[PDB]
Amino acid sequence: GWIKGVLVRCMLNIWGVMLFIRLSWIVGQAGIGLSVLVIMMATVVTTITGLSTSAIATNGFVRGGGAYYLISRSLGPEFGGAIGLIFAFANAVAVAMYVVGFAETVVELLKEHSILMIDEINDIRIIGAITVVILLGISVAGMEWEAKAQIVLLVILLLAIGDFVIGTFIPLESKKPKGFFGYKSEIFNENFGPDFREEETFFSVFAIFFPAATGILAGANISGDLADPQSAIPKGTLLAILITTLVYVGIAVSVGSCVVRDATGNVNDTIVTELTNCTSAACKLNFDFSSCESSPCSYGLMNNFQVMSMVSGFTPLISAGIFSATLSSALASLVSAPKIFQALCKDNIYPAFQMFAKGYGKNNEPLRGYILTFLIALGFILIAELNVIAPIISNFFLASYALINFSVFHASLAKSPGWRPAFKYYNMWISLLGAILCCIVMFVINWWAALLTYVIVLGLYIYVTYKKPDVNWGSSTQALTYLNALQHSIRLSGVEDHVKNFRPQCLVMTGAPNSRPALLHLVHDFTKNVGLMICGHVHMGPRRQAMKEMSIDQAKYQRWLIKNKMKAFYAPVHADDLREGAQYLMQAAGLGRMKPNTLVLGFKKDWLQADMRDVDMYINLFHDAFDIQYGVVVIRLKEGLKNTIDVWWLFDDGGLTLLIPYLLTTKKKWKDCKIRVFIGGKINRIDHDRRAMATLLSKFRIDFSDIMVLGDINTKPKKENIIAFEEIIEPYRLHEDDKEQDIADKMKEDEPWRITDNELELYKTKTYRQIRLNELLKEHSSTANIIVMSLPVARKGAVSSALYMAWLEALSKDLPPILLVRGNHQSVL
Amino acid sequence: WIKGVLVRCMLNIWGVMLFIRLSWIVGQAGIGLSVLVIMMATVVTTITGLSTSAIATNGFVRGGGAYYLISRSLGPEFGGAIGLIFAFANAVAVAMYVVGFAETVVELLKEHSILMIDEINDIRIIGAITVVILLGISVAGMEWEAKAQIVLLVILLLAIGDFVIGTFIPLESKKPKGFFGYKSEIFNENFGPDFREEETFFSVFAIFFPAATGILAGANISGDLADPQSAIPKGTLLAILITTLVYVGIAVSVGSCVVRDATGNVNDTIVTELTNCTSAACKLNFDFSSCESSPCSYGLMNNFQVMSMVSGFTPLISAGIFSATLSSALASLVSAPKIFQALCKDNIYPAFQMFAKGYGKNNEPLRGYILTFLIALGFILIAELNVIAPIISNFFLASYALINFSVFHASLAKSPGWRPAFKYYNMWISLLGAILCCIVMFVINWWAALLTYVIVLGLYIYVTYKKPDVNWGSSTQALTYLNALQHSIRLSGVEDHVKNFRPQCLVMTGAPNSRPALLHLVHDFTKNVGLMICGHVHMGPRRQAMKEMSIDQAKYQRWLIKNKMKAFYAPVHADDLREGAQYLMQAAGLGRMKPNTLVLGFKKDWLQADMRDVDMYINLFHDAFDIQYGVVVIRLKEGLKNTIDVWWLFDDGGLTLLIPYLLTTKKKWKDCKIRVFIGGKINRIDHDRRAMATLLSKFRIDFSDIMVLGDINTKPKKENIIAFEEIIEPYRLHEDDKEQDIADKMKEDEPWRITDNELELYKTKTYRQIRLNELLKEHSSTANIIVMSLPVARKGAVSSALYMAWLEALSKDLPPILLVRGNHQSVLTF
Ligand SMILES: NS(=O)(=O)c1cc(C(=O)O)c(NCc2ccco2)cc1Cl
Ligand SMILES: NS(=O)(=O)c1cc(C(=O)O)c(NCc2ccco2)cc1Cl
Repeated sequence: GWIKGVLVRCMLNIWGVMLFIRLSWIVGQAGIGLSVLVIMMATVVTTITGLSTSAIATNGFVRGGGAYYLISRSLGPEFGGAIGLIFAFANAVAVAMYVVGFAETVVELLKEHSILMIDEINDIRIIGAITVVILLGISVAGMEWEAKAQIVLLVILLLAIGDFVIGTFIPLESKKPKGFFGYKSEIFNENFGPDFREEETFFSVFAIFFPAATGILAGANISGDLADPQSAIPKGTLLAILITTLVYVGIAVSVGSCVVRDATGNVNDTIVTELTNCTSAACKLNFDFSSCESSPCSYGLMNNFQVMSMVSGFTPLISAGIFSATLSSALASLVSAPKIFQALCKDNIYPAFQMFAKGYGKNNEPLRGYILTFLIALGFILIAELNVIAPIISNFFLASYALINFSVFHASLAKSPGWRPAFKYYNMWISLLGAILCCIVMFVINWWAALLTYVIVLGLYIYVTYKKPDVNWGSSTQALTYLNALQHSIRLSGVEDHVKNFRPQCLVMTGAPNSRPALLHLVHDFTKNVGLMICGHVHMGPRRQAMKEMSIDQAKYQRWLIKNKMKAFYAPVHADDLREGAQYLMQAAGLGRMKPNTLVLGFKKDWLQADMRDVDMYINLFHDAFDIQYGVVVIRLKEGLKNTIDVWWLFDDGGLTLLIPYLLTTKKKWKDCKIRVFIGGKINRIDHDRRAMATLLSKFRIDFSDIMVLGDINTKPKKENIIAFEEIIEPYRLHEDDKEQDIADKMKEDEPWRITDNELELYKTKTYRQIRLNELLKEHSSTANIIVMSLPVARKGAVSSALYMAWLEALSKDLPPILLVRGNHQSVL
Repeated sequence: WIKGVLVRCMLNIWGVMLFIRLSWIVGQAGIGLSVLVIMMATVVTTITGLSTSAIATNGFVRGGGAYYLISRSLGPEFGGAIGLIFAFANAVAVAMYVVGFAETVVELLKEHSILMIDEINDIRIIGAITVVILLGISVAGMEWEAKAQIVLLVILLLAIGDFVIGTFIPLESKKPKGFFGYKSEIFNENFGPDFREEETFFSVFAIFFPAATGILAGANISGDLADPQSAIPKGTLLAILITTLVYVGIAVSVGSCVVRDATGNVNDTIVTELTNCTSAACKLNFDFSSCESSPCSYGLMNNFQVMSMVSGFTPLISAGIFSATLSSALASLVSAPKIFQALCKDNIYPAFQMFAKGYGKNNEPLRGYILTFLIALGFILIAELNVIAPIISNFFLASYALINFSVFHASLAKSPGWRPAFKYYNMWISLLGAILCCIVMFVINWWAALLTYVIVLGLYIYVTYKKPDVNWGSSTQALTYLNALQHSIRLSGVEDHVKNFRPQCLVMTGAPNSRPALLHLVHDFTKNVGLMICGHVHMGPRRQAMKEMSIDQAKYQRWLIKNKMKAFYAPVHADDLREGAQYLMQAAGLGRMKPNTLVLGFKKDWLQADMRDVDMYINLFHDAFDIQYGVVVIRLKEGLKNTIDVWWLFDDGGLTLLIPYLLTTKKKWKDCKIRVFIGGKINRIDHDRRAMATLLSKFRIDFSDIMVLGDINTKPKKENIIAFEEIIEPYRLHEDDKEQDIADKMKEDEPWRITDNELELYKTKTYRQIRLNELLKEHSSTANIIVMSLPVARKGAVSSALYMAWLEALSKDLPPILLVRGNHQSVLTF
């Protein structure tokens, strides 16, 4: 069955080098009891990882054939990328262990057949060379043949285990010079002793052993897609762990009972009565032990690593059994690691490794990953000591396992996704303790490599927390990000005080985001990572086809706006005219705390050639903005496209107009600019005004250059400027005094935005003032980047729309990019 | 200014070990190794000081306290962790310095005639007495600290100057001990390391570290200066510099006077003749007897207070020792409990809220005092200062590494509240310092470092989710606020295409406090799959609208936070209900987080209600349909086996099925047992059965049963029909029964009247909408939630009264009933 397929592949993954190659040395180095405790602790850590993989696998939705795919969809890329990289590296380097064990077994065979190879130590590497160069071909070719031969090759392992357990119980005379005795309880008593260690310790042998009981993840998740892969696989993996554990415990007990720790291949040593001091622990026979305290026995349990091969019955078959085991485990590792690495490369988490996504094979099967794994595997083959290779393999596998356990616990604690484990056996604390014990056992063994590994993990944490990925949650798992944003906004709704932070938000009413790009850039400069600005577009069109064009325009403008990286959300509405859409955006747009409070408008430079009722619409838009207590911002900027950023604070307004330049300075674009504040005041009072204004300026900490308090206000500008203003308002001046009263009343009633004569004499001083400030701006702030000035206003209906726009024309007439502002009454800080 | 922080750092750093253990350190590690230890500890301290200066510069000019400075700069997590670790570290540092005082006193008593007990017990008793006297003084001692600090620094500098003068002054009587006049050969001999008693370089570094610690108290103890932003760095770092200089200005100097092995007796004096002199001692006059064989009385290895012996007129250096010990004791003992009280105040850790209260002449945490004094007096149990030091060294290293890594995390993550505003600061350098601190901790007392790592990991795990989800505790909203901002871009920047349909509903109920049952029920299936926007329209004068508008917003936000709903209360002002609903449905939401369906609690008791209200209510349905929203209504009874009856009768895009599926995936409705009713005429049952089965398999409902009814579209019982006719009787326009003129001017009098022609036209529709009521009554008498496809009609074709009466008849007297209709776009989208 499919569960039988997962179980057979997990049997194949777990049963590698240490089924027979090294387990003799472990059982002889510490003892039967200590070895069994090693098996138990390795089973504990492996089963904690199995529970974590069950928890991630049993998520509601199932997709993807890769292990990295499942770990990345189930939990965010923050841990997913690190787990993928670490496990890919570990699985790539496990090939080294498996093939070097293969080569050592071949060497053991060839020592008896061939008298001596030219370079025995390097013979392991020269054999590993042919093994890897043929294993790459086996991995890239005949995948279906390998899948069909899975069962055939694992039958070899089952036959080998049966062979050895058949051999161990029965006594035999064929292996008489060597250490072969059958289940003698004296052997158990004399081998249970922990005090067998030679240059190695308990945790060292645990570290060397650990590769045997690891690899469950590759069996579970490399397949990814099969019959019922979401729920039924984890039960197969837990049963896999149980079966492998029982096999290892039983085989360890049998080996410890059978073989003596030190056996010399000699016919002698058979003493009729050696009850005196019983130099041999098996004092009854003593066939094979003598003078091995001085000259150690060659064929002993701890001395001979492959004693189980020769001492078991029908020894030719067992060698082929290990051969199949190691080649199978190596090929599984060599096919599993590169695909994980390619999945990680396809994810844009690590652009430095982006070049590895090649897919040279027609049916995927990446080749560059194979080449990289080839290189690293051979480089690790360059070590001929398996007892030395094992600590690194255990190091990286333990790193990956601890990272998996901690990531699963993190998902359980911080519930951002739909992280609902369907396996009741999972518990967050159990996985946490598993991760802690994994980290501790990591520290204990080969501490320097452990510290290097923690440094690497912390470096990946740095790299991910800075460069955030955009592949997986961007496609088919945007729900994770949606829940992220929703939970963060709900958290935001928790805050209860608003007085501390004014925190400007800019609802920008540009016609379209692509239109007036300079305006968008400028407004984004002083509102970026300090507040959200919303590009509001009041769409015009028929009702029937409204929503479709809404959607298409929203998509197009959002793509354009993210291309020219902005922090803006395109919010379109439908309304009969601009004012209604503005009302919609002002009163309803925004959620909880992220609600716009300042209304940004581009100056209507084409008001002269446009219908005034739309300009009247514009001024009514200003007045509606003031009613809801918004801060009005107007930008006039020459669309046809380094010293200072001048400020012209005149009226108290609010704290917003002095706040705008500050945020401009910190963006590194206006960093090399100096704020030259201008504030009006009395001629007798500049010094007092200078100190009084410097107090507030220091409070705003905008590091003012100076405060050129001036008294040129309330002055007739000149003959020509008033002439120009008269020319500006001439097409709309209403000559009631010159014309008949009846016709003047008719013109007023049919059309109300005329500038009545009384309006001119009522507001003559205001017009003089506005022209005065215009000419002062021309004289002083001509060579400045971004002028800031308090926005002139008037009571609703007290001033006609035409004259109000005339004032805004006069003030911002010939200046560089200017930024008129009038905030609300409340102070910003 | 300078005197505010430079003096405090001078008097803090130069604690007890400079005056006793530094000479022993030079004994264990050679002059080169001693200087290497000095520079390494100085690098740690300088990196910590630079990080502290960056913290001070960031955020704002002034803060309530160092705890609050760190809290503003980063937030609750790192600030609370640093505060707790540093408070514990100062609590045990009090123990260190008082043990130093105790050992000096007991050594003096050894010099003195009488002895009370053996050495370890004398330390215990005298240290306890001094700790309780320090209790008496320290509880109220802020008035004289400003005057006392300068005098104590003067005394300490007098002691240091006395040592310097005594270094160049030899004397023949004291020459048997390690007392010589700046001889070069002894300096050469002392250059080489001599590590004895199984003491090693990093172990000596471990003991030494607390001597070069205490800079953080420069800003922690008090600000209150003319320029707190500028005064804190320029002092503290400066202090560190001279500290190291004085340390090295002592270190090599020590090696210039004192021999590594000496004995007091003058008898063992070599005769001036050609002798072997393996040791440099008999170079001058003194053979000794190779004191490595037998433990000698003095010689920088057995007389710790050797610096007291060298300086002429040793009472002054002894008094300097007293001054340094007491000064560092007061500094740390005032620093720690204030931090602990601040941690209680910020409410990051609810388990310790009982310790916030304080009282006295000025409110101070006497509880925090008593607990720190108790635990410190517990730590006095170990009377060996060499044993004491490594634990405090580990805590200081943990605190400094945590501070440096906190600065790095603020700088790297582009923290919204972070701004370096410092001339010479590099986040990479802070990382390097913190990392080296981590390895150094792991090197010394590996189990203790493991314990600290476990504690900090547990605190991090506690403060990641358990605290913030309920209440993070920080008073600076910005560090949260701005964060959410970018996440919204993360939601808007992702191209969702069309495969991102989720239930995002706004519940158009004016008063959230009223009708909480509907809010809880809709939040039940909107808890973790979408946003709930309890929109609220307000009608009133524009003059006072805004103020009361915000008042209502705040009050109802408090109410929704008091209960457990994940809902944003976004209210608007409008002329009437329809305009406000239009405002919400057109502009509410930002990015892709926009409402998609319009929950409307049924207008129960509409009988007494005016007809204009009902007209606007039905026009809300029509507007929602026009603007491509899903309409869901609910008739929960306001008084507020197990099965949820889903009557999928009209293909609405799967919403009618999706909603109960969301209900099931929750704790409350785990026992759901959905029963799916379908409508179909007489035909093969298998067609409908398998079609509905595969449709449910698509959306993963996992039906308990699928059942089909053929009794729809049949004539209902006569009593029910006449009951409905009497229901619609007050609004019925019997135009046929009455005269034509009356009906006419009544119709142009009120457009909502229902002509009998409407009843004739939709007689079969009313028959369906009442027969379905009878069927759901007899079949589904008991049911948790009855989710039913919502009837629809042409806009304006039927008078709103008749449409609303249809909706009322379909839910006449029922358990929780939930009518649903959606846009035909959620085709297996979820
Ligand atoms: N600043 S303006 O008067 O020239 C202006 C101008 C426009 C504009 O029409 O471009 C605009 N958008 C409304 C719109 C209609 C159709 C598409 O967008 C808003 C404004 Cl404030
Ligand atoms: N769900 S409902 O039709 O019965 C309804 C019910 C209410 C309601 O709570 O009365 C409501 N609030 C309007 C309001 C008036 C004053 C303040 O808010 C709106 C609606 Cl749509």
